[PDB]
Amino acid sequence: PWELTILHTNDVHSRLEQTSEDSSKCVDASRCMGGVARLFTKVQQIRRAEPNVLLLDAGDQYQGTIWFTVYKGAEVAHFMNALRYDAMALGNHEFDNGVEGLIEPLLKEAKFPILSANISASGPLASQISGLYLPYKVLPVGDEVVGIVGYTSKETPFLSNPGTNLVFEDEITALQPEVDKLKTLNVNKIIALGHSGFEMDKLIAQKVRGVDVVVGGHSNTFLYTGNPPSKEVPAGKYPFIVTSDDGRKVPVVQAYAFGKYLGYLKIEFDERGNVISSHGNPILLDSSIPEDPSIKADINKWRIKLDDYSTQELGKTIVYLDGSSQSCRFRECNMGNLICDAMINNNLRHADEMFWNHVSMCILNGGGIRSPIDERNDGTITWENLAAVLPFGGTFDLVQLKGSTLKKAFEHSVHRYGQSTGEFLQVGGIHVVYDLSRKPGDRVVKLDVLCTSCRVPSYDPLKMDEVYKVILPNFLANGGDGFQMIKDELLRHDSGDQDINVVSTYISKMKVIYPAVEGRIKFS
Amino acid sequence: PWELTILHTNDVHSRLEQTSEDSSKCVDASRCMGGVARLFTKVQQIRRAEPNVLLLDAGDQYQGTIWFTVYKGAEVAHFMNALRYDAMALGNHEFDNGVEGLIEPLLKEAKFPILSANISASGPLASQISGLYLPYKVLPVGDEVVGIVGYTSKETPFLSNPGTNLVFEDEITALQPEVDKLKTLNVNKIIALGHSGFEMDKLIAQKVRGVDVVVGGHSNTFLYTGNPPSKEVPAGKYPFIVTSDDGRKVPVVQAYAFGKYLGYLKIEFDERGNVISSHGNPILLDSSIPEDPSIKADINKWRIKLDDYSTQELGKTIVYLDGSSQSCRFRECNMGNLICDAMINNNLRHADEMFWNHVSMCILNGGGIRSPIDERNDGTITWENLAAVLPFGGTFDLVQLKGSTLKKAFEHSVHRYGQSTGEFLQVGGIHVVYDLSRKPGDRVVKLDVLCTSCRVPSYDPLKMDEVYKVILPNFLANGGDGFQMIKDELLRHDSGDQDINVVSTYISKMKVIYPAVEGRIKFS
Ligand SMILES: Nc1ccn([C@H]2C[C@H](O)[C@@H](COP(=O)(O)O)O2)c(=O)n1
Ligand SMILES: Nc1ccn([C@H]2C[C@H](O)[C@@H](COP(=O)(O)O)O2)c(=O)n1
Ligand SMILES: [Ca+2]
Ligand SMILES: [Ca+2]
Ligand SMILES: [Zn+2]
Ligand SMILES: [Zn+2]
Ligand SMILES: [Zn+2]
Ligand SMILES: [Zn+2]
Repeated sequence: PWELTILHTNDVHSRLEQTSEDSSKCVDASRCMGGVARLFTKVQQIRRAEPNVLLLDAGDQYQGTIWFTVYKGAEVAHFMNALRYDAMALGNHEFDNGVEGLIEPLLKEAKFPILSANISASGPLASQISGLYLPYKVLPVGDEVVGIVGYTSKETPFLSNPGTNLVFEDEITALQPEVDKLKTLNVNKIIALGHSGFEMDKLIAQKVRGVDVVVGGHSNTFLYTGNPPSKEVPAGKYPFIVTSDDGRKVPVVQAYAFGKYLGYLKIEFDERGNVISSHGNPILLDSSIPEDPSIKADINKWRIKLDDYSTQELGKTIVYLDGSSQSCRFRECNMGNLICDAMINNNLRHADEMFWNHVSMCILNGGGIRSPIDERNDGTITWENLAAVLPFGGTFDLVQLKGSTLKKAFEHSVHRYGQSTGEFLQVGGIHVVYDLSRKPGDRVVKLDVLCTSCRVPSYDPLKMDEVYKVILPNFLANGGDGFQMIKDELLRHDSGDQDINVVSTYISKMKVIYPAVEGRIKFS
Repeated sequence: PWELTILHTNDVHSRLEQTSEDSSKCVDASRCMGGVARLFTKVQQIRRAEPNVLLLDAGDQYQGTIWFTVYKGAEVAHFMNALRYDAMALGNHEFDNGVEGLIEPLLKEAKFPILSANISASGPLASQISGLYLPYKVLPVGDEVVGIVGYTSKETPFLSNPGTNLVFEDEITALQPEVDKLKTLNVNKIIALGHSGFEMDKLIAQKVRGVDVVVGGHSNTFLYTGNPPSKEVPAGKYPFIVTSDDGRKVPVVQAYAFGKYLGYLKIEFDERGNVISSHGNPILLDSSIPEDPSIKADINKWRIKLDDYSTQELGKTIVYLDGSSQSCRFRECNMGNLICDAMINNNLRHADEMFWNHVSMCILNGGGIRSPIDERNDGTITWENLAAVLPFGGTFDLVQLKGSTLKKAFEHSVHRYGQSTGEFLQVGGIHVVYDLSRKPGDRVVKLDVLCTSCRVPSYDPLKMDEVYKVILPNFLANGGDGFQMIKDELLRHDSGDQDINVVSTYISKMKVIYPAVEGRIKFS
């Protein structure tokens, strides 16, 4: 029996440095986790001990911290090269800076094959990108070979910025011919590595004949066999076993997100590339594992430009930006307005005759706003100032909510109004009126929202059964601040850019900002 | 007796081409007027016939049409050089593009002296600008000499962009020492040429001993002796005679604006530079005077880059920009909102602890809006598209209005509502509610306006006695659309940038716009 050890990461999302336990800035070293230096240590230990090792990444290295802001994927090529990744599948966020922002920093600099079988190019882009990513790669491992076939979420054109000369085909339709092609090269050991989410990964396991193992991403899925080592709650066993339509047992794995774990799966194969068995579990990269000193020092050197950048002027405010709790927890505050205006301004997508913009509405819990910004420093705003206001390392995500759900959110906003609790909502694209003299749960007396299906944006009454796209913090999408109805009733949830990045981009675009308190929220 | 003929222009405001009768785009050639080609013809005729001629400009060549937008004052140097101006005084608008935007295009390229006695520099600017403008110049004319001393409105730092290293001193205080200095050079014939307005010009005539003639600007003053040749109504005789405190008769002249007239004054001087008499009148530059073919052809060559520029993308809209009369004459329309947002965004001036911005409020008569803009041309907006919306060649000006006046304007807005008349107001920085069921004159039921003296902008009720700064079309400032109360009751009026330029600058800044109908105007 020939044994393969698959080490794998997915949705690292620019967590090049070690993080806190919930994947934000590392504050208390003794409780910090992940980062590429620690991952280096663990990979190097395993590669010392085990004969046949592949280190794979299932996409979404791009986007998530100031690393990506400053280095735009050059940090991904550099550190992935240093860790000697064996292959990577493209994810949705690898198109965030467009095709050009993928070809250069990543495709041209990676020292390992980057894979996707279901993306095809045309127009002049076809010539520019030809051969710079591949449907599959056959890799020598020990004395054997392993084929790896890649795939990328077919939703990518709605989520990111691939442009109009890339077509994203159905994953299963695209993969089958490639796997058939591998069979014809006498490749009998096949990994599907790709970035479409656990539910798609299971379908690939079931339906794509010849696939031996699926290594996936995109859904931040945590799989574990046994007691969970940290706070993530498993979505299922590791590996998750799919019974394929050809009656094989196909293991499916993922390793959460943010570089906190190193996926580790051992597969025993017989002479004909059939899986005898497979077992393993993600490894929690906690502080018991030392950060490799060399990679740490290189990280520290790369961090000099980030620190520099963090204190430069992004743009100016001519107004005090009132992020005080005494305002933002009690009434409309102009810092809430700025953040929402920035959320809506980020990622505009228009379709003639269809929508002026795909999203028009924003909500933001006042407790998420953690500082004002003073305008009397020559009006300068820096990334560091924005980090005081938004210090949690979160994202601004897009969800789809029924009107009824959002009406419940706005009742929750004021259900125990007056105690300075964090749940009071700042808004954009929404005009709400409350009457606090009404019973809790019945205080929203007017709730109008900006149309999307219109050529001229205007405000209409919220409709209980209609589904609205809303940008809001990942904190709220996950039901924080007691917004359980959002978590439980949302119909879709896509993760977006890092919170600070969204606001900094808007400020840099606008050059000079002056958000006002203008009657988005009123009390009768 | 030695006779001097002073030809003079002021406040030409970028009217390099011939104009209509009210100084807008020339449509019907047979009724077009001014422009530098026609002015060339007239100046050349007078210089053939009269021995001792100076051609002077009293400032504000900068700003007013796409000429200045594209060529940024290089068109001023070029054409003023071609006409062989003898001297020019700096006006307020010559600082519109900052000190750098004056030094280069104009100061370094003019082939005539540029004058101002009351502007002084310090810091590193003092070294950069030293000698590039002068307090005075002594010019040979025939066998004699004439001293010309310049001055510039002391209000310039509030009106334009001179920066903090220029100090603008009181005009009379500054001029006296210079005129004293000219006396000590045996210069007995002295013209004060400068840019502070007719009322200041009269005070200079009265108070600055040794000044023989004042040639002024800034107030667009039309002076005429006899029947007016066109539609401008004279503010007084030409020349206007001031009796100086030394008991001389000092003629004061101006020649309206926009290059429509050539000021022409003849002064007879005795042996000791005393004015025996003076007489003349501005010459209407109507179509009876041919445009000089050579200057016309040069104008036509310069116009190629303007036409090119006029069809380039300034930026994009993702919304239909509803400038239809059926909207903008009846209710809030998003094109009205865009224009007002652009008016407020233009010329931000902040003072810590004093005001977030000097102005927060805009009104715009719906009849001034003359086209929508369709977003389905790839969202592109061009200068040509903006010229369909704003075709009158007007400016967006700043006035100071009491609350009572503005409440009267808003009653006028709806006094005969429902007939699609042009006076209905689009707004910015104002939340108005009307109740059309009330009697005319009593229909405004709520009128809230954005504070200026505040660090966080918010809306407060309008106060009848308080004075508000409002940006609005020069059309309205002059009482158009029956807004007689604005003309009659305003406390101050400063003329700003060309209407199209203001909107194009904003669109270029924003890159992608999406103005909404959002409840700035409501009906109860
Ligand atoms: N990642 C996080 C963590 C906390 N919060 C918010 C929830 C509460 O509104 C506030 C913390 O409550 P308090 O400031 O009252 O301790 O922070 C947030 O928005 N995002
Ligand atoms: N320089 C000008 C000339 C006209 N108008 C406005 C006044 C009226 O609102 C409209 C002309 O009225 P109508 O379109 O009903 O003829 O144009 C303007 O705003 N500026
Ligand atoms: Ca196999
Ligand atoms: Ca004299
Ligand atoms: Zn991801
Ligand atoms: Zn993803
Ligand atoms: Zn002027
Ligand atoms: Zn002026």
